[PDB]
Amino acid sequence: ESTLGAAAAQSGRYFGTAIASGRLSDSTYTSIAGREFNMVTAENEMKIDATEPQRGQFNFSSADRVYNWAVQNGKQVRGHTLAWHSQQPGWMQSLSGSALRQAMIDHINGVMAHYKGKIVQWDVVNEAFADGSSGARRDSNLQRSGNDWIEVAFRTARAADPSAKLCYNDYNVENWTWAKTQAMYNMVRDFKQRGVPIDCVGFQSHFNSGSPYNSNFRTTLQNFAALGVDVAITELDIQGAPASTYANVTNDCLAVSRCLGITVWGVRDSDSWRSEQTPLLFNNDGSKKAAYTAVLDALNG
Ligand SMILES: O=C1NCC[C@@H](O[C@@H]2OC[C@@H](O)[C@H](O)[C@H]2O)[C@@H]1O
Ligand SMILES: O=C1NCC[C@@H](O[C@@H]2OC[C@@H](O)[C@H](O)[C@H]2O)[C@@H]1O
Ligand code: NA
Ligand code: NA
Ligand code: NA
Ligand code: NA
Repeated sequence: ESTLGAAAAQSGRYFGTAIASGRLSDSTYTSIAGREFNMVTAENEMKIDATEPQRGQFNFSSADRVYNWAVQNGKQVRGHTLAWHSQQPGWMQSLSGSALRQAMIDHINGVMAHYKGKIVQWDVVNEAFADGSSGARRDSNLQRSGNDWIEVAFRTARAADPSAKLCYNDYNVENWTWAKTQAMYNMVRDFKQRGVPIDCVGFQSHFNSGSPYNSNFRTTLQNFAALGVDVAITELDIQGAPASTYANVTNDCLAVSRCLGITVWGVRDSDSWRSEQTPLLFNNDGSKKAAYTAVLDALNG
């Protein structure tokens, strides 16, 4: 096939991107994204601040612009993200303890009701582990509400939309030897043992010199899959966009039956949150980079 999404689809997978609503008037952006991807994540518009800017007052305007663009252009949508320490609205940042717990639950219920049956995967919880050697949970208001915050978020989500695949998403969790990876593995294993609903694990895959790709990503994906979850590459970008690494990541997904697909975290390098690292598949002018060809070729076998 001649496009990433179509090539991925031949093996039953998707190839997705992050979409920014403010760029949907950019003809280069929309045409390349429309052509190349069959899955969309809202880059920012489905986060907690954007969707619930004041407590109890939902605003789906920008989120729905992304969702509607996706469906109009033949893409599925991954929902990102329901419970996260980052990009909380101020009113949520000020909450703690049981009041925060209630607000977390309320937020999940309200957002998922709006999208019930329409979103294939939700990143229910994002970025709960700390970086480094400890494997500890990240310090946040959510974590300070209790270790059970994650499980409660998942149970809430399962009740709100039984059709959605419920994903835990994180970064620095791709290298099988890292403590953070093992902390996430232990948690998912615990959840499955105890019957906490979790259907999928998302590997953000922000690869760079400090957090480099390792061939053992395949091992990580296999080992999580063996716990009885699907796996997905959710926010892929690679410092310098080397073709070799991009092919390696693609082939790791293709080698794992429960790897649903790959999303890259933007379209052109200039669209990236980390543009200075030129980490995506298209040039600033929309042309294909060497890494594009490497990914397409890998998807095509
Ligand atoms: O052990 C580590 N040493 C250096 C890199 C660091 O990972 C970084 O964590 C912050 C993220 O924003 C970066 O993308 C990531 O590389 C890692 O924990
Ligand atoms: O899950 C995530 N982790 C890191 C990238 C983040 O997306 C970025 O969030 C900050 C915004 O300023 C950027 O536009 C966005 O790319 C993602 O949600
Ligand atoms: Na094709
Ligand atoms: Na086409
Ligand atoms: Na190619
Ligand atoms: Na080939």
